[PDB]
Amino acid sequence: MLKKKQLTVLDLHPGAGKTRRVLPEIVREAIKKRLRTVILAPTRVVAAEMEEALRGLPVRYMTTAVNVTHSGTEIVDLMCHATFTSRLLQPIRVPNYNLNIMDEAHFTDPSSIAARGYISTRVEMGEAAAIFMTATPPGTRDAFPDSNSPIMDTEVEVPERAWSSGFDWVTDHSGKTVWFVPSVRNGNEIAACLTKAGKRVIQLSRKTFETEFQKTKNQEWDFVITTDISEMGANFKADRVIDSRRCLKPVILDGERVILAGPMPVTHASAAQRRGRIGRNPNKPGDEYMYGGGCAETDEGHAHWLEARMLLDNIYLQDGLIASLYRPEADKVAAIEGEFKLRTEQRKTFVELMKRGDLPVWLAYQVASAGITYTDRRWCFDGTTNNTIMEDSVPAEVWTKYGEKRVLKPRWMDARVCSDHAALKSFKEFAAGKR
Ligand SMILES: Fc1ccccc1CNc1cn[nH]c1
Repeated sequence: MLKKKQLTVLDLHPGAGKTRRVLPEIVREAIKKRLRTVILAPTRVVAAEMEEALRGLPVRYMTTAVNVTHSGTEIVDLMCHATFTSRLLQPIRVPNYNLNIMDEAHFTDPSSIAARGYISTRVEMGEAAAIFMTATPPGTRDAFPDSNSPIMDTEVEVPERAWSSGFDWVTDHSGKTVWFVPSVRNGNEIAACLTKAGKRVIQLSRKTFETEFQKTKNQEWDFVITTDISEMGANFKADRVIDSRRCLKPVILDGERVILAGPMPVTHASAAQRRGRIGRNPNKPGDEYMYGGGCAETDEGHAHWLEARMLLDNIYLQDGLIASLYRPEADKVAAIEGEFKLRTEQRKTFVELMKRGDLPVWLAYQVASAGITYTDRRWCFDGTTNNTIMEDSVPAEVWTKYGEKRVLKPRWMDARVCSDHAALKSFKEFAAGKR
């Protein structure tokens, strides 16, 4: 695996021991060969599990998710996918890693896709080696891969709203269920219906994942209601998955706005990862996977792959050269390499809008490419009437930094800034000049 110009896809089935068995063996061999190595975890939760699995090896944990004193001598760095891409974008020195290991390498967040593009380009140039660890590599067509124990697969109508009758199988279960929903708002409604029926429900999504995931360990629960974030190495002691087989797809319409299309079918890779939360214990056969629709390759035209090009266009590789997307996922976007390359000052603005601003890549790009400075929030108020953001069916309102009450009406409308109450609260604070 460790020879220059090699990219290895470590595609053992879910729970085959890629993280707990194979990764420490790879790391021991890398230190032996004096290979400067990076290990990319999808989430802080996974970074912490890796620290436990690599305990006793010289690894620098570039995450506050791990409280450990470093020797100062480590040639192996461990950080989140997003942290890798973030450091490449910033005027911060990132070493030339000889070996690039990405765990949960199916992750379709823009920063993960960009990290794969950068790494796979370095390998294709003959500059480095890489290992992508995932049961479900890009373009996989198998929603039903092997497992540690036999799984009971059942195609069944799954509720996507509160229900009063007709789904007794859902609540009649006495074990623990992980239930994949397409959105936070859809999970809230299902969670409330289960709570009313006497169930203990934990809800997970991207913004709450680190905090809430700990509850699955510290308290008893009947259901976990989760978005697609639990596809990225989240482990549960569960015996059933309920899978809507539905997701939302961000779509850029007419180059001018982002909508959240769907819900629509998940990819085969997503379905396999959702299913792969169970069947993990060889001593407990007959875990259940109930699934409520088909799969389709909905990553085609999905805004994350265009956002990944925006990130890679703004990352230095070699003189004018720009990293390509990893070949198997490179057709998911119709884009010109370099089309999103910003001049130094607009790139700095782009970075700050993502990092401090917490804006979606697409929206950060529109603002930075328009020549707007990070603190200039006039654009949050001067859009067309149909860009009005609504809150409880009235136009949303904030007090500007000038102390004026104004309707939130952004010049560029990205549905992700108001997809739930927490998102819209964050965007209101942004529009108000509070960060
Ligand atoms: F009530 C005010 C007086 C002066 C400036 C602003 C406000 C409103 N609150 C706010 C919005 N952004 N930052 C602060």
